[PDB]
Amino acid sequence: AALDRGNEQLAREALGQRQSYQSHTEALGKSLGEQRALVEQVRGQLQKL
Amino acid sequence: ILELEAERELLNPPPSPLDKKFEQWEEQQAVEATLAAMKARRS
Amino acid sequence: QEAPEDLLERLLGEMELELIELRRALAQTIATFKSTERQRDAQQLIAQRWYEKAQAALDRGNEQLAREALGQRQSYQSHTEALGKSLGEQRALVEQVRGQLQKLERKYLELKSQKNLYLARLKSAIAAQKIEEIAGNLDNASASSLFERIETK
Amino acid sequence: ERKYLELKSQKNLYLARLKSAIAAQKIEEIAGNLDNASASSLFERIETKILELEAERELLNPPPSPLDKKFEQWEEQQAVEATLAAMKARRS
Ligand SMILES: Nc1ncnc2c1ncn2[C@@H]1O[C@H](COP(=O)(O)OP(=O)(O)O)[C@@H](O)[C@H]1O
Ligand SMILES: Nc1ncnc2c1ncn2[C@@H]1O[C@H](COP(=O)(O)OP(=O)(O)O)[C@@H](O)[C@H]1O
Repeated sequence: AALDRGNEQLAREALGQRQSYQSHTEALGKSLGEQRALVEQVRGQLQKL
Repeated sequence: ILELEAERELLNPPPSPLDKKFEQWEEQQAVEATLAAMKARRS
Repeated sequence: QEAPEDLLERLLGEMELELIELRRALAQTIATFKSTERQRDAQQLIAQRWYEKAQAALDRGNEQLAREALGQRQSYQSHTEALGKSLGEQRALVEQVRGQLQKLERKYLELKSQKNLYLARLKSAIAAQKIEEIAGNLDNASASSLFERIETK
Repeated sequence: ERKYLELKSQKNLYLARLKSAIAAQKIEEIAGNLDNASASSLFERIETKILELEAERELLNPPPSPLDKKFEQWEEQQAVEATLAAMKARRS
């Protein structure tokens, strides 16, 4: 709804603004894929001992 | 100060200009795809 | 001459100290390179001021002052050109040196990727050879074997 | 004074090129080319050191003759066959 008045310029700034946050979200998303599987393996060790 | 600036740079080289040139190339469609789709999302 | 296996570890550790020192020395050189570049720009700024200063210097009609200002800058113009060329040779040279360092670092770790392996094969043989002196073959019945030297005792 | 600093603007550079070569030349004595197979390379000087002990320990306790190994397999031939042959006759 930013440019509903016809000010298409504001749209690029908002979209350019989010790409900074989009990169961060993807960075954490992948980082939480590796750690999720690793600890579960560790939990097996404790239950074994 | 300048010594430490380059010394830290060698220990972890920065990305090549091609990487930055392509990184902007990839970002070009990211905004355009959203911006182009934005016109097609409300029309 | 000492034990060759000890030589490798001592020699390899010495090189690693040398390599990092090369990293430091290059860092200082690339800094002065930067400092000289900045110093070059400052000089032309003053000469730029004199030339701009000379533009309005004679607006009253005193053309004489113009020559002094222009004659003044030529001293700075010569210096700027002297540094400009001097920074053309050095700029390309160090970049070649940087290639050497990147080459050694990549190859250096390859040697260390193997040194631990050779130290293992060596000690397996040494310990194994140590066996033949204490027991060897039970039927040896020779002096070398420790048991036989005890059996006769 | 003007000229003095010019020399110091370069001295740090030459000290860098010098140490790159010296360290690089130090490489050819430890590893060089893996196929060198020469005394100079440290690895080869270590590679033979192991091989020496291999044969030296062999002479001090000679290995079994090929006939012994040939017969040792001959004896093992019936050990499995006698059990394997008997296995068919143990369940039939
Ligand atoms: N099957 C065997 N293998 C090795 N040595 C044997 C065997 N049977 C008897 N011997 C005797 O054991 C000795 C082993 O020699 P060794 O102890 O190596 O000599 P040294 O005392 O110089 O070390 C030989 O002199 C040999 O006569
Ligand atoms: N591709 C190769 N490059 C260099 N040396 C090789 C190569 N292939 C085999 N060699 C052998 O490695 C040796 C390297 O010589 P080098 O170790 O420099 O002699 P030195 O022991 O006097 O230093 C040569 O004698 C050569 O026979």
